[PDB]
Amino acid sequence: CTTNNLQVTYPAPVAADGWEYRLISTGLTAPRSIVFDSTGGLLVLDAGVGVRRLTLQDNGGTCLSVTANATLIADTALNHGLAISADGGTIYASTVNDVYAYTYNEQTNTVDPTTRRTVVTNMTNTDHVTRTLLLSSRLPNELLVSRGSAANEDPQARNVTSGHSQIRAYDISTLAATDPPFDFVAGTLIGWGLRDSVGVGENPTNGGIWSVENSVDDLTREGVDVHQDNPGEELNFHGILGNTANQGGNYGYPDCYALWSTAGFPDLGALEVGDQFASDNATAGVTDATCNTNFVDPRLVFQAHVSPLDIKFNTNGTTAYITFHGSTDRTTPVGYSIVSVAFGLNGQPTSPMDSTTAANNILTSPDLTQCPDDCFTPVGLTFDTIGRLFFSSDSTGEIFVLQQS
Ligand SMILES: *[C@@H]1O[C@H](CO)[C@@H](O)[C@H](O)[C@H]1NC(C)=O
Ligand SMILES: *[C@@H]1O[C@H](CO)[C@@H](O)[C@H](O)[C@H]1NC(C)=O
Ligand SMILES: [Ca+2]
Ligand SMILES: [Ca+2]
Repeated sequence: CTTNNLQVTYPAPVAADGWEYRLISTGLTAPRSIVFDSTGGLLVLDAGVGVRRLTLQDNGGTCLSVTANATLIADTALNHGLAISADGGTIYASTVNDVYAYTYNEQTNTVDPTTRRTVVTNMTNTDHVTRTLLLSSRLPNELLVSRGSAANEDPQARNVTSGHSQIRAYDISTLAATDPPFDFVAGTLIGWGLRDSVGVGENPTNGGIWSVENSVDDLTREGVDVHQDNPGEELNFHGILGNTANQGGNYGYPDCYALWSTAGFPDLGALEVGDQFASDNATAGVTDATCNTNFVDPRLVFQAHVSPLDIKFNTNGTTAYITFHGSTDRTTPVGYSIVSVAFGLNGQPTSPMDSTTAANNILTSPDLTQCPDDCFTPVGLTFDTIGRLFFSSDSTGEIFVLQQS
């Protein structure tokens, strides 16, 4: 079954009925985004090291072993994002300021450092420093890049030209060898008002673009501290690449936040779960009505502070898997899990926007009071060619495989 028998060092994750998993790699520095190359190797963005390639021996199901590891790219500035071209010959990886493209030699499984070129630049800011990369499947030359806020409440997120808290799309086919990288704000605007939407994914049913949001910390409502269960994390819809419908809007940060818990909420009015409301620190003139009329509400909301970091859809588009990295801004911890959300034939969640039960648990921490110290912190997801799910846990240095049994 496996060459080595890696065991977790904390109360082990609990698999929902029908699911099984196995720990397949340990001792990584800080694994973030992951993706398979064309030769069946697993590329890992190990933050603070670079891009590592894990050689896997596959005996079927969860019976996988790492037999070797190689550092393809050594660059301590790479901190999260990673993508590979459809043809398998170009690796993309980002620092806080730039998105780099490297030529990957699939024959030798090596990257010549001198082939590196910058494709997007000027992304640097403090606080939220990850630059998530997604290459479209439907439009394989379209690269999306996510960029969060410079503070918990960043005023410059009100200025679209600042580049803060937004998702941009770049046609990489239009980029000559001679010409320089795009400026971050030169890309197509997928959305702004997105505090730190680290997770971005493409639904194969119709090509819909989806993002998951890490919402504001230490929320007050009419001065009252309501942060324990507000605001909700969010699933945001950005329409479809190569069209403008439902795309480019302002998702509300930092003037509007989405409602998770209605109990004890000051001035609830006619607000429902999922509706956005004005922040106590909203710019002068913004009210709850402004949030309803001028800003884009989330398609779904999730328990406050779960901190989602990735969203990946299955081949069918019937299910999206999301990593909940775990709370730091709540008294009892929440998250520390992998959940699924069901999607219908029109490419939308089957749950309504006021659902509090749309996230279905797949892998959960047995005892949330032990998190984060004794729990996994899921970050990146990726599917192999046969539908098995692989995910990283950055805090624990692990890679796991997950499948139905
Ligand atoms: C990056 O930003 C600087 C300062 O605004 C700008 O002058 C420079 O041209 C930008 N780089 C690119 C390639 O746009
Ligand atoms: C609003 O700003 C105040 C003062 O900076 C802060 O204490 C409070 O947490 C903020 N409320 C939010 C983020 O909802
Ligand atoms: Ca948060
Ligand atoms: Ca929002």
